[PDB]
Amino acid sequence: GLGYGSWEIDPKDLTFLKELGTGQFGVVKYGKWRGQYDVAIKMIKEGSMSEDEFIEEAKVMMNLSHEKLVQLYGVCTKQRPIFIITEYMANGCLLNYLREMRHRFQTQQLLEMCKDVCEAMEYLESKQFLHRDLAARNCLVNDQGVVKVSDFGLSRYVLDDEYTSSVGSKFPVRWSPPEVLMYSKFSSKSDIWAFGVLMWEIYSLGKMPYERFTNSETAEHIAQGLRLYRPHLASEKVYTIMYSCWHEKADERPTFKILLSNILDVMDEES
Ligand SMILES: Cc1c(NC(=O)c2ccc(C(C)(C)C)cc2)cccc1-c1ccnc2nc(-c3ccc(C(=O)N4CCOCC4)cc3)[nH]c12
Repeated sequence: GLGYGSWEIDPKDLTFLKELGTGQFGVVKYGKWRGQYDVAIKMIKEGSMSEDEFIEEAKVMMNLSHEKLVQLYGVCTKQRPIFIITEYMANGCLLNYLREMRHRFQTQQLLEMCKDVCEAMEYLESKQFLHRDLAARNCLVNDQGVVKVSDFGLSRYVLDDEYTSSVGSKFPVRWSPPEVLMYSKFSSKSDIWAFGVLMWEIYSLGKMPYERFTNSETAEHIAQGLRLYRPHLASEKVYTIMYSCWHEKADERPTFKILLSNILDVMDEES
């Protein structure tokens, strides 16, 4: 309507129904858009986001459409707090989902979660778009058990120093390759490394990577060429795929297109 761009949702079209929790930008609620369509609504806490830079990027992010990406539907900018409207995922974050032992997951289900994530990441890679914080905590699960990648690229707009500094308390040390920890060298290959750690989280049913180490000790371990080792539920072929993501040389790490082909081959082998 009048006074609203293509990236703009009228907050009057929202019905707030339940609190979902709190993320880096504050409270997130479940609601309906125009009384019918399920949405998740991020209420952006004041001082948490580089809002003007995000709004300029929101336009591009809304065009990132893939069935395995948690869709950005629009933004509510003509206010304070600003809202980010996204697809709603009924089963919540993947990390908590993995930790629920009631699911009694089969390894074929765990491989399907890896494939869902890999398809989303191949799509982002095809658009030269980095996630920047790929991990099980940044994946969500829908009512059909499909895993989708969430909040891709939003790390760029976080104003929190503890999250942005590589030695910060909230920085994703355990999902970072040596070149990020040593030189701040971010690339498609740092998303590849993080994907390998995510496959390890899936096959480990949500254990924390390097669980007996601090972040400082993890950075040292990785720098010395040491790695996570095989989760009990991962076959040798699955372990070979996640391990390939951790090559010390970033240029020797696979692309998401190659990882997708490896995962499909293993699904065919372990059918
Ligand atoms: C995504 C999300 C965030 N994170 C963030 O905004 C956020 C922002 C920034 C970042 C960077 C920048 C660091 C990368 C990361 C992250 C925070 C809160 C809710 C949701 C959320 C969105 C979309 N859909 C969602 N669905 C949930 C849900 C929750 C609980 C149950 C629940 O209560 N259950 C009970 C029974 O067991 C499991 C489900 C069911 C469903 N939650 C959702």
